[PDB]
Amino acid sequence: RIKKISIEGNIAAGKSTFVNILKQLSEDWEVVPEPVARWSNLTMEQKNGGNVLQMMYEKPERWSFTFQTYACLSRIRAQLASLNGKLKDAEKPVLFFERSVYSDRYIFASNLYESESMNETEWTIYQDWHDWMNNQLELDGIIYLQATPETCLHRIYLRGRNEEQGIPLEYLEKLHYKHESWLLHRTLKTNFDYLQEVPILTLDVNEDFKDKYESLVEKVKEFLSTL
Amino acid sequence: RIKKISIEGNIAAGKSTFVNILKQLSEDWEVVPEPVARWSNLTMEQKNGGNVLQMMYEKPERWSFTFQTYACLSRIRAQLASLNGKLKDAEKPVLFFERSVYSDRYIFASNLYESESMNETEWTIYQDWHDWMNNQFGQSLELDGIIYLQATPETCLHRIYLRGRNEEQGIPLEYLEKLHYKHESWLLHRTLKTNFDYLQEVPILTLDVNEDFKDKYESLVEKVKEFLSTL
Ligand SMILES: CCCc1sc(-c2ccc(OC)c(OCCF)c2)nc1[C@@H](C)Sc1nc(N)cc(N)n1
Ligand SMILES: CCCc1sc(-c2ccc(OC)c(OCCF)c2)nc1[C@@H](C)Sc1nc(N)cc(N)n1
Ligand SMILES: O=c1ccn([C@@H]2O[C@H](COP(=O)(O)OP(=O)(O)O)[C@@H](O)[C@H]2O)c(=O)[nH]1
Ligand SMILES: O=c1ccn([C@@H]2O[C@H](COP(=O)(O)OP(=O)(O)O)[C@@H](O)[C@H]2O)c(=O)[nH]1
Repeated sequence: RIKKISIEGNIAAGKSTFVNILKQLSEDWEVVPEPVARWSNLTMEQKNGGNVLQMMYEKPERWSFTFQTYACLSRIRAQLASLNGKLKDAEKPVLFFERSVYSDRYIFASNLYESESMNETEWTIYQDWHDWMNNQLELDGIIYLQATPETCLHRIYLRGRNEEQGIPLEYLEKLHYKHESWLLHRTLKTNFDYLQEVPILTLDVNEDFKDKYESLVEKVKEFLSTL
Repeated sequence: RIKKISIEGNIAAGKSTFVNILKQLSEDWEVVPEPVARWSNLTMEQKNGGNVLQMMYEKPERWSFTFQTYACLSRIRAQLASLNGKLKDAEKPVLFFERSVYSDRYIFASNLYESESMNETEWTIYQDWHDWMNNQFGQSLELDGIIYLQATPETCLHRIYLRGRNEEQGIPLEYLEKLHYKHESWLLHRTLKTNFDYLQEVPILTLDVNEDFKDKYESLVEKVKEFLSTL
């Protein structure tokens, strides 16, 4: 009954700006934020999330498996809980996930394996881990907030985490092409077949929508009407 | 309907041997060997296990978190596969688990932590994941019982050489004494304060297996059978 839509995009591309605006326009809409975004700050998960992230910055090749695995759990935990304990007696139910378990694996984990930050056994253990848990949160559509690396880079400054001032354009750039293929070009191979058929919607967020978000919202309601 | 009984011991207790002995004595009686033993011998799980098992040996403070999470994840899946594809239509089906999710954590992973092969953050993550893989997926796995095969750490080392796996040949001693200690701390004194409420209610057949039992096991099985009727 509840619709499940993933908001997807690059770092600082506006996913969080979009979801904060969407939550407020309808009684019947709620968002599940990125737990990785909360770790950039505190309870068990917050400290654990705190440390693993920082360790990742110093030495990705040592910490990527651990962080990719714990990120995904934290997200799966956090989404499941919204289903089974929210949008409780609203009429036209929609949940907006900030990124997904397909992001975790097929953008993020993948990229780390391609940067040799995960060795083969870690990558293959992570996929088996990910494959088995899944078929036991499944999406009704995906919204792609599409931005260039340059836009994202500035935005990283705008909010001003220091580790991202660090984050370089070449890192943005490869995260950027991994989105086009799954989502825009539609040709990244994946182990979850229905996501070749999952309805997708793409929005340009280069322009500052902070004070001009009706054109985007209109396309979102439009999008939801066909599902 | 299928009762689940964990065989817990230290390394080279004779578990594999004994579960294998029990398994031939009844058609109501099936076994789930431990994923790790299998790796210590193929599938994508073996291929992964042999690799991470081999690295675990080679640099344990890099690979302990990885190893533990995969070994436990893999146990759950075997115990599920068995507890779906075995023993329907048995009048009194019994499933004997070669080790359990609880030895994965409170004995091996805990030990790896305490021996500094995992930092706090890894051990806190593991523990979080553990509660959660078990809650979400591992509900059908609560144990009706545990059979503790208790041998002395020395009996155990004596036993390690005979099995004679190349990789295992260099396993130290003081390890065993720490494991036994946790195995005794866990399965005799019950000082170990599990987070799993129901482990305090599950009874424990403690069996002394310091005497060789491979051709002379009838009293061992008799004890199981009376324990089994008490469940
Ligand atoms: C955003 C802050 C968390 C970090 S830190 C990080 C990173 C840090 C330092 C790095 O090199 C020294 C690095 O690249 C190593 C090889 F590229 C990645 N990537 C990331 C994410 C892009 S990985 C990630 N995985 C997820 N599953 C989810 C998510 N939101 N982010
Ligand atoms: C015997 C093959 C599996 C291995 S390899 C291993 C190990 C080997 C060498 C080590 O130091 C060089 C080592 O570090 C011990 C530090 F306390 C562990 N421990 C073990 C187990 C005791 S860890 C384990 N955890 C499980 N959950 C299951 C299982 N069968 N084994
Ligand atoms: O239309 C926008 C979208 C974002 N931002 C700013 O860009 C930064 C990063 O955006 P966000 O936190 O949404 O990034 P994401 O959630 O995509 O990582 C934040 O400081 C926002 O306030 C902005 O000024 N205008
Ligand atoms: O009563 C016994 C118990 C064990 N063993 C031998 O000791 C080693 C330990 O066996 P096992 O692999 O069954 O122990 P586990 O590690 O599975 O607890 C094996 O070579 C067995 O053949 C034996 O000869 N008599």
